[PDB]
Amino acid sequence: CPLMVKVLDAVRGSPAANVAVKVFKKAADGTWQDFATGKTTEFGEIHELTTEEQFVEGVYRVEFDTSSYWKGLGLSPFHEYADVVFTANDSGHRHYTIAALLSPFSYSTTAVVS
Amino acid sequence: CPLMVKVLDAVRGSPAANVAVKVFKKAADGTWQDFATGKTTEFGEIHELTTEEQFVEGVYRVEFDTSSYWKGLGLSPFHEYADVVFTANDSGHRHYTIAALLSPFSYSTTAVVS
Repeated sequence: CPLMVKVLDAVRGSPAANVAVKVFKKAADGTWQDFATGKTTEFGEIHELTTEEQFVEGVYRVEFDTSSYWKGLGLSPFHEYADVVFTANDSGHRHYTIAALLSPFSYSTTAVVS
Repeated sequence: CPLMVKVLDAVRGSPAANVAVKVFKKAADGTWQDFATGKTTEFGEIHELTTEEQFVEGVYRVEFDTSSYWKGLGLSPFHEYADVVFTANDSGHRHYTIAALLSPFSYSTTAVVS
């Protein structure tokens, strides 16, 4: 797919499964329209988030909603999560991989553009 | 102050100066109301963002943002900006320090609560 995610759990040392990922597109109204959405598989990946034809030039926001991801461990009482906002295909057509690393208090998102 | 920022430049290896920081508070309407704002100093810090009395129990969203911050090294542009959304004081009162580490394609944000 043009837009892929790869989430890692730093506390368990393994891909993060079931972490909800939400994507948005900034409409010309300066407003964030809902775009895609899924939940990581046992490999911290989401398959078929969007299509090459659906993912067009635009500002996107990838939110790693982890509010309760560490609920069973009794770890993050401050309910942390993060966003990444990049400009997708302001020069041809490409592929993006938003690689994230999760910890109760720290978030790490790297975009591998290719 | 109750809410402090500490921005580091991973490509230059020094505190990040002049990176815009925008804070938001989630109103009961589920909407983000502008809260505070500034630009990091030569120490990657913002002084007197908000006051102990102004920073109340609520959901905040800190957004770091840059403007051709890497222009000078001759690297590649990639409009990327990140957000952190934590829930403040859901018991008592505290001091938060949102430490961020910038790179052209990667963002690390760590919240030190104390």
